[PDB]
Amino acid sequence: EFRPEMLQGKKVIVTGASKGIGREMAYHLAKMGAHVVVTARSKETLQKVVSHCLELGAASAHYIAGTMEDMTFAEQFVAQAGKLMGGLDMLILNHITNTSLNLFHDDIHHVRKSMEVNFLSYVVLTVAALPMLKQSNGSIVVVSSLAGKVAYPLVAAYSASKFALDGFFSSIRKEYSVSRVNVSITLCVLGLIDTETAMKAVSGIVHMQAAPKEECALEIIKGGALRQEEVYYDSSRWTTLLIRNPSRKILEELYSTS
Amino acid sequence: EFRPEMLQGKKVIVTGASKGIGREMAYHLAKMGAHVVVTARSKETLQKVVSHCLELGAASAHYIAGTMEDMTFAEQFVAQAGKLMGGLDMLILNHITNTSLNLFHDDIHHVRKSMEVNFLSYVVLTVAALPMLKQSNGSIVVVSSLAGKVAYPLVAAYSASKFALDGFFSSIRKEYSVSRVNVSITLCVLGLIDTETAMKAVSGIVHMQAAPKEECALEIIKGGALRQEEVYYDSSRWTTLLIRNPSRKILEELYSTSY
Ligand SMILES: NC(=O)c1ccc[n+]([C@@H]2O[C@H](COP(=O)([O-])OP(=O)(O)OC[C@H]3O[C@@H](n4cnc5c(N)ncnc54)[C@H](OP(=O)(O)O)[C@@H]3O)[C@@H](O)[C@H]2O)c1
Ligand SMILES: NC(=O)c1ccc[n+]([C@@H]2O[C@H](COP(=O)([O-])OP(=O)(O)OC[C@H]3O[C@@H](n4cnc5c(N)ncnc54)[C@H](OP(=O)(O)O)[C@@H]3O)[C@@H](O)[C@H]2O)c1
Ligand SMILES: Cc1cc(C)n2ncc(C(=O)N[C@@H]3[C@@H]4C[C@@H]5C[C@H]3C[C@@](O)(C5)C4)c2n1
Ligand SMILES: Cc1cc(C)n2ncc(C(=O)N[C@@H]3[C@@H]4C[C@@H]5C[C@H]3C[C@@](O)(C5)C4)c2n1
Repeated sequence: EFRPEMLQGKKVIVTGASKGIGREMAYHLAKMGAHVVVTARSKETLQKVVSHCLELGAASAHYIAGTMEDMTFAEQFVAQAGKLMGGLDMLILNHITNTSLNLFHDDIHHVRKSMEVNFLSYVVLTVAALPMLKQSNGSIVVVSSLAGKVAYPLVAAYSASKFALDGFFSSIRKEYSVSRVNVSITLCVLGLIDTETAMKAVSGIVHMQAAPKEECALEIIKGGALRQEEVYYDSSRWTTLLIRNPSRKILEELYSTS
Repeated sequence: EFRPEMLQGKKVIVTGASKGIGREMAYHLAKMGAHVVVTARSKETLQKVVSHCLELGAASAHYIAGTMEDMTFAEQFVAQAGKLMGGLDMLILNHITNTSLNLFHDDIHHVRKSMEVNFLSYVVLTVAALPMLKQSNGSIVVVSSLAGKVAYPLVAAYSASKFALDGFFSSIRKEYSVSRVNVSITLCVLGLIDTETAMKAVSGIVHMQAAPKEECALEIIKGGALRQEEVYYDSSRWTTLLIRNPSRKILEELYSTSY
């Protein structure tokens, strides 16, 4: 049902686009047409992405560098991004603070940092984007993980932040339905992706199974365009069938009665 | 399988005990002849609880007042609590920052406050309690909600923090199994409870028939004692069957088997 024609000329923001899925998403959006603004901390890397985007045939490519640790930047960004494009119709939140597979000892600093960058930031951005997105009847795309739906050891603070996204975004989605706010909330559940970051991170655990970033990225955009509630992407059909929870849907609708 | 005899003489912390489920938990534990350390911000209210606890037959009852907004408070708390009891056999994290049913507009302050009090605090406490709990082979009891497992409008920041607890605690539970840390992590998923706070928050908004706090409270403690992963408590059997996530448990175990 998806068409690349849909995205042509649309005002898109991609966070965490200097590398990983973000970069391939910016690259995918840079085809036929689309106005794409990218953000990450890496100044030069972002400029490089910006250039290849235009070479791939993007309607307009712009970067704004900075940390999502600082919340005021996060607001400032959406404003400038919204100024460069005039409007904004799709916000793709996909950045995360650096995480390594490791046993949780006592790094409360890391739990807080994870909370700030992988969660709070997305909320701050959404709030900042909401006026602009309301008038375009746009979409918020939150990039989550299997760990955002299930418990894995060695990713406690990462899981905590990815579970918080579902908690929050799944709930404001319910609010937007009742309050009739015509803005889409697409939550993306991913398994291992063949990104360099993941590849560096994965040792002991295999590693060989990790899915292609190219397909993954396009699948996120597709879901966003099609205004889906969830996007499941994994190297396994089995994990994909197993991730879906009917019981939750039934419970959520069961209270929607009154 | 549970027995009140189990709790007799055990050193227990109950956060958010000046009222609500916390207070009934302190009250049941009191009746069971355990040592109780209670915390909340309300100085006098806590003293009141402390007294009735001893009258109910608690082995010891002590209150340490303070905000879980401030993280240094949270560490200092566990130290003194530990000092008063000598050790710690069960940590019951049950406090929350005040929440009102409301549409999420742009209160980032509230999202952050919710995150700090309902989540970060619990982690800070757990970390602070972990050395004392390790040597007693104790239990951490995290009090979550239906909204900690499912999406409801008017509770976005509340759900965000309760979903973060599952995320975090469910994961360190997996870690403790592999790393062989003999400390239990009990997550309690609750529906509406007949607490005055709830009753008020929900009186004008859609009321859905709340369950008794007395039974709820005891059910949390039971689960903790029995060292259960999850505790389900609702006014409905229907919601109780519907909350359980079999697919998740199968997927989590399906990786466990492999690694
Ligand atoms: N690949 C997988 O195995 C996997 C699995 C599940 C979910 N996902 C999700 O996929 C998304 C993309 O992950 P990835 O594999 O592409 O990882 P990646 O290569 O680590 O990309 C992370 C992005 O976030 C940026 N970033 C990091 N810290 C930041 C900060 N404080 N401020 C601003 N930007 C920051 C990075 O740029 P700078 O370093 O330039 O700041 C980069 O562009 C993430 O949301 C991740 O949770 C991936
Ligand atoms: N009842 C329900 O409908 C329901 C449903 C699902 C889950 N739950 C969970 O059940 C548990 C019990 O909640 P409840 O609603 O029954 O009790 P409640 O009356 O809302 O109790 C809140 C407790 O936390 C304390 N507290 C509030 N703000 C604080 C702060 N910033 N710092 C430190 N302590 C603070 C309060 O004392 P002060 O005001 O004296 O400081 C009080 O002792 C919570 O974890 C709640 O999430 C309840
Ligand atoms: C190991 C593993 C296995 C499976 C099946 N999944 N499914 C999703 C994830 C996931 O979210 N991975 C994250 C973790 C690990 C890597 C890659 C990525 C960013 C990072 O910082 C470093 C934290 C996952 N991890
Ligand atoms: C809307 C709704 C629907 C269902 C089915 N449930 N099931 C559990 C809760 C829940 O935990 N809500 C919280 C909120 C609102 C009240 C009650 C409780 C503590 C409080 O402080 C005050 C914040 C709930 N809410």
